[PDB]
Amino acid sequence: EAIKFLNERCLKSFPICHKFFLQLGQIYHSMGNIEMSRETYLSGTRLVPN
Repeated sequence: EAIKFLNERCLKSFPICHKFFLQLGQIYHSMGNIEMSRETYLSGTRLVPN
């Protein structure tokens, strides 16, 4: 759970990278919350198509 905040903050600011999104998704999967993970993935796609 302590990851998420950092991801929300630091990834958003400077890097804006795909790997981060993937990591987040993985984390979500690990702790159930599938819908949330899906949403995150979608967001990532929207932001970084390639």
